Amino acid sequence: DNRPEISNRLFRSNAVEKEILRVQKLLKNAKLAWMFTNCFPNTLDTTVHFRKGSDGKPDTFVYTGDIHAMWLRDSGAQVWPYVQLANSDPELKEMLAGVILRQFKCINIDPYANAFNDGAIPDGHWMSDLTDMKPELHERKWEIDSLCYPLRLAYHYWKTTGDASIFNEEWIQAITNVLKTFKEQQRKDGVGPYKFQRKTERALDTVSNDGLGAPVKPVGLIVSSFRPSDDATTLQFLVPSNFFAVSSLRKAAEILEKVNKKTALSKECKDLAQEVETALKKYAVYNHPKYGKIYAFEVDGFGNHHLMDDANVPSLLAMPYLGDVNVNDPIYQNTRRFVWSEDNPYFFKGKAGEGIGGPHIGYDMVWPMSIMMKAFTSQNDAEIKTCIKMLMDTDAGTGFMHESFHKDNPKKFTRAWFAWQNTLFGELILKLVNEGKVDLLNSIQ
Amino acid sequence: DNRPEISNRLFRSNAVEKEILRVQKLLKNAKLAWMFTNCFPNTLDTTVHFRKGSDGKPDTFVYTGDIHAMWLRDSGAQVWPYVQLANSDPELKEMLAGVILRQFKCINIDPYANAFNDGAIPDGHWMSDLTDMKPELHERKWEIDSLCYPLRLAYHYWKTTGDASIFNEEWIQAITNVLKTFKEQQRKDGVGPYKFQRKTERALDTVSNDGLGAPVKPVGLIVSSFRPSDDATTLQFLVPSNFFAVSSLRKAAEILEKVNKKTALSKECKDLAQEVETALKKYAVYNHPKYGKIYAFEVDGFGNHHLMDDANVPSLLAMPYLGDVNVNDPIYQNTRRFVWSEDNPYFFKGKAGEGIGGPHIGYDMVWPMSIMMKAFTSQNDAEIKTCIKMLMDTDAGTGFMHESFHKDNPKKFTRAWFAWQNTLFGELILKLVNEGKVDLLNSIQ
Repeated sequence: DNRPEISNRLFRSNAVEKEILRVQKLLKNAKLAWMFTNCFPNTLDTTVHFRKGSDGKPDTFVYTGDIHAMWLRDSGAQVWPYVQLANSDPELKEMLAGVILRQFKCINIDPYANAFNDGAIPDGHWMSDLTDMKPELHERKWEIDSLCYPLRLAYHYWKTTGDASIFNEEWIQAITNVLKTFKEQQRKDGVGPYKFQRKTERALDTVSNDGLGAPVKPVGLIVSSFRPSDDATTLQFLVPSNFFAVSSLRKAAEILEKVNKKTALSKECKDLAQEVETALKKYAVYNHPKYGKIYAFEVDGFGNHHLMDDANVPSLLAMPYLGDVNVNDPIYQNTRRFVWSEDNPYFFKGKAGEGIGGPHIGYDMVWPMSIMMKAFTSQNDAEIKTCIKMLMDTDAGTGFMHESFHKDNPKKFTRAWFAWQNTLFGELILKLVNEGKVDLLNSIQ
Repeated sequence: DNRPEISNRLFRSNAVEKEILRVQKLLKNAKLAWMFTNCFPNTLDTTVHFRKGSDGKPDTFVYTGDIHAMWLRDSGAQVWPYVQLANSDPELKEMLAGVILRQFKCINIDPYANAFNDGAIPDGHWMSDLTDMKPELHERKWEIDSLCYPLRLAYHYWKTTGDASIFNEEWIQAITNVLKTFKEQQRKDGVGPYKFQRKTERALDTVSNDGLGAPVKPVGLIVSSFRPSDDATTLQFLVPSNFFAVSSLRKAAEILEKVNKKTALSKECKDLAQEVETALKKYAVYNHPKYGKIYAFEVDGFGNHHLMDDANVPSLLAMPYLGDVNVNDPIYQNTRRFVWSEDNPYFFKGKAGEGIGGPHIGYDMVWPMSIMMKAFTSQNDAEIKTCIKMLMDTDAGTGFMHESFHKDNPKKFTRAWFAWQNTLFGELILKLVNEGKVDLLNSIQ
């Protein structure tokens, strides 16, 4: 396999190793078993720094891979599929708790920031951004989903393990920050305190209108300055992220009620979730002449819509994966047909495969994430099989998941070492195995 | 008045001076007569460098004013209102021929460029832009309207004066270049030869997707990478510019047939104009739930629309002014209600005035150009009066037209010296006088 040598692996989990052995024995396709082995543990192998803080509480720093900082998004997804093993592995469990606690610490340092350093560093590369940068931050691109992924992870950890110890005063500070930030970004009474520009040739790495972005009408939705691709939004009410905020606020509300016994703060979360949900139903649905009612990718509240999808989760395609809409919501099913078609400007189809990319890497570059999400949200084995086959056929022989690959030639690719994507691939294969679809995977020749 | 001292004025026209005295003696409102005197001749006073070329032919270089280079657009507009005087003033007429011939020379240097130097400036400010630069260019932002404005000026010059001497072999080369460039930018067979990025904090001064912009589907419309604001397009089929291309190609078709006797090249212009017109009819009309059928500001050919307007002409509001749609086109009339409303993200209304701006200067900055265009396309004297009074009341006492002013405070403004806008003001007042509406202007206290 392509895992690091054992002495070079950063974090070892007995339960992860045992699960790798179990899947290896069930899978008859050698390439698939190998890819699983490379990818499922890649986070633990290459990105995880577990320790105890000054207070004796667990603390885990998680790098993205070939970008050396911790994203709230990537870290929340990178350890996600390990939660289901935590009850059998105390060391794994405490590492997970450490991730969540480190995420809350990040939110409290700056709830607008997407990417964090492990303490202060000097001469950070993005210190020159025209925004309120600090040495503790790697980057300060405001992305709604940065605040959702930790809530998601914390809720699943708590439900799985029963361990409420993570919901301490730093949690209360973090959810209080999440509420403040989301409300600022509804922009009801003014543009808010967040502004961003950067001197760059990359148009989506800076923000129009002196760092405020295109105007929005403050109908109750939350502005996301940037997408989970880290690209600026076009119309600033980013729809899949708003849907993720609704779910995440409701999870926070349940924690605050049942664990913290803070019913006022719980209600603040539920009320905001409801406001956003009501506004999404009113403003985010577009009567498409070909596909019927679909969800727009972005809106501005004035009546504009942006009909497309980007591979990064939260995306329109992946909403049932995160649990933000039902997979059988008829509007979602119409949307799924739309995003996976040449009516979507960021859908590409070529000699080697097809799928969704976006403006991050640009034309003709398909993201394995989109194909994985197509599989995650599929209700048909034949569709799932085409997805897994394509993921296997587009790795350029590396045994790993990439950011993107060229539609006509998977040897042209980006990000060799992208731990979130490796985690997702392991998660997908493990899901299929656990759902009784081993025979389906073994039919891949 | 605020004109330069006589000995500092760059170009003198007898006919212009006579019209100023005419208007001064007719107008009872002293501030309006003073504004006309400041504004109407501003281009001649401050931006026109007329000479005889080595070859005998007139040549006129026209600076924008407080930005020091020649735009195809600005130069085309700056001298526009003088054409009506050309039959009375040989020196003015020759100067106007020289603008046109200089414009054709510019187009032949680079038909993608918006802005030109008077000769070569190898260390020019923008020579570092990530595009194919030449020292003769000030800036190389691809704007469809750059190629339209010279065609419009030449046609009006020819129709007014009868002088076809401007339609020489440099003209043939220029129109050939226009056709070639427009067709490249339909992107039927690939993305074309034009790409642009710039390292800048200003998001709309560089272009997404590695300098290609957001994908379009090649339905027959022409891509404009930038708008007449010099801001990058969002969806790249810029609708008012496409409508302007239709009219301009049809003017070029007439000239080529009647003057040059080139029936094939004439037909190529007619056929392209028709292709674009048919595509506009099929793709640029949006069924707005409030306003009815309207014209989108931009489309991508996939089914996306961008519902807004920007002050800069060509704009949706200004289409009847340029002659690209009839003022009583019902879809235009719906569009006009839409663009001058708070449903347009770039319409602003405050304590001092109201009107359309754009992302160039950003939030709450109204451009006098929009108010002027509302008056140019008005069919009601009361509306015209309100616009003239607003122009007078929002000059911050300078006696000149600005780029933009704050909706609550005209003393906060941009571009003190903007010759295009000054010319346009003088054009507007002279139009109203020549239409017999001086009593309307005299009713302003």
